[PDB]
Parts: sequence; structure tokens; C-alpha cells
Amino acid sequence: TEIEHLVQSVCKSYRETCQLRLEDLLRQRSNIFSREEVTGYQRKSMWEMWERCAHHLTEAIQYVVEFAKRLSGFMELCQNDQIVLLKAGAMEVVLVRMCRAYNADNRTVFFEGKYGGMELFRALGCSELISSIFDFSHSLSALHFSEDEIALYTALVLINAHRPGLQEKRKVEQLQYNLELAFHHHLHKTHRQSILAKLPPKGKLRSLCSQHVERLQIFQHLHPIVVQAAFPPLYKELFS
Ligand SMILES: O=C(O)c1ccc(OCc2c(-c3c(Cl)cccc3C(F)(F)F)noc2-c2cc[nH]c2)cc1
Repeated sequence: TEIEHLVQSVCKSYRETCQLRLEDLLRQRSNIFSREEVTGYQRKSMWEMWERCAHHLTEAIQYVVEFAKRLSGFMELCQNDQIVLLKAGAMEVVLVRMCRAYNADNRTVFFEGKYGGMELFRALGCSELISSIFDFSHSLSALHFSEDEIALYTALVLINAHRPGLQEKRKVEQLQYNLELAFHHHLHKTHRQSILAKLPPKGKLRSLCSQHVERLQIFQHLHPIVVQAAFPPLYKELFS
């Protein structure tokens, strides 16, 4: 029941931090930006779209930090290792969480209260990155990832004892092994082990996140946003 308790704990942390309810995202699928509304977004300054998107991504990261803080044993890791794991993994989790807000039927994402295609983001002038994020979301949406699958998979995106610069690798390994057992137990109970072969390959999430954060750092150098900093030790690693 330790592993059953861990599944319950991880799913509760996820529910408390997931931002939007799945049934709300699903109900809103017929609420699509009009041609007029899309043109309104396209005419916005690159720098206004950056401010909006940077705000949304900052809030998304903060919810992921709250998710990690509520994972059994995470707060018992040394601060160095908590920061190493969050710096490496929190934006990877944001990118995975996006698949819930993605509709593969019409290739739209839930953004500021309605669904829109990647054309909504034209003003940012990084069509290749936006295309890559949509493609990644399309790949995960095809799995029909359940809420518990997202919760347990994203716990494992964070709790990775291979991250360079960990000081207590054995302690991270112990948490990782328990979360791997929780995920694999849960897939067996729900007859969903078939998704293991279909999950993103080794390096796909890492390289997408590298490209994404590189672009956020370029925008932040050119046009810095003001962050409502909730996690000073982590903020200090990302901002300068
Ligand atoms: O509340 C906080 O204390 C806090 C700390 C870090 C943080 O990091 C966001 C981030 C960004 C990012 C974002 Cl989301 C928007 C604008 C600019 C940036 C960037 F690139 F300049 F940092 N990019 O990656 C992260 C991140 C955090 C952990 N792992 C990656 C937000 C809030």
C-alpha cells in the first residue's frame, strides 16, 4: 500500500497544480478563435506576445515547482539537488502538460480562453519552435494520456538521478525507483502498458526543451519581463 499511497499522493499533487480541469479543456474544444480574433493576435507586437507568453510560462513553471514540492521525499532532498532537478526538468514538465490543452482534430491549443492554431503566434517570429511544440503535443495527444498517466510520467521527468550535478544521487535514485514502480504498477492495473513503447524517445523532450528555453533566454535578454519570484534559489539559476 506504500506504492498505492504514492500513486494517490502524486495524483493529488497533480490535481492541486494542473491549472485547468481536463473536462473544462474538453468542453471548450468548440470555442475556437474567429478569423477576426486570430488577426488581432497576429497584429500584436512580437514584444506584447512575448510578455503574454512569458507570463503564462512563468505561472506554468511555478505550478510545476508546487507539484514537485508535494512529491513524497522531494523536500527531504538537499536544496542543491532540488534546484538541479527543477532547473533540468520543470520546463520539460510544462511542455508535457501542454498536450492536455491540444486538440489533434484541428491542431489547436487552448490559449487565453479559446482554441487557436499555431498561426495565432505569428507575431513571435519563431514558427520553427512553435511548429516543434505543436508536433510534440500532437505526438502525446495521440496516446490519449490519462490524468494519472500525466501525473506519474511528469513526476519521473523531474525525479531523474542521471541529472548532472546531484550531490546525493542515491537519495534521488530511491525516489526514482518508487515512482517508476508506481507508474508501471498503475499501467498494469489499467491495461495501459502499451503506451510505454509509444512515449517520446530518449532525447526528444530534452532537445525540444533546450531549444525552447534558449529562445526564452534570447527574448528575456532583449525584452526582460518582471517575474513574481516565488522560489528565490531557482529564480537565481534562471535569471541574471
Ligand atoms: O517563481 C520563481 O521563483 C521562478 C523561478 C524560475 C523561473 O524560471 C522560468 C524559466 C524560464 C523563463 C520563463 Cl518561464 C519566462 C521568461 C523567461 C525565462 C528564462 F528563460 F529567462 F528563464 N525558462 O526556463 C525556466 C525554467 C525554470 C526551471 N527550469 C526551467 C520562473 C519562476
